[PDB]
Amino acid sequence: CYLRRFFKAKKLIE
Amino acid sequence: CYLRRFFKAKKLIE
Amino acid sequence: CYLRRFFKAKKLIE
Amino acid sequence: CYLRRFFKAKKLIE
Repeated sequence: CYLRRFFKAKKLIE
Repeated sequence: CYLRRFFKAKKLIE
Repeated sequence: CYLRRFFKAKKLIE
Repeated sequence: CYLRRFFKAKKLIE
């Protein structure tokens, strides 16, 4: 339930 | 003006 | 450089 | 599992 949070920022730099 | 949005996911897994 | 991080959660519940 | 995401914006303006 945190990926959405850790990823939401990842997609911004991937 | 974005690191905050990106790092915000870093502190979540550091 | 933060409103983005404030109104973002807003639209999600407005 | 989103409140944390929605609220995280709340404490930022309360």
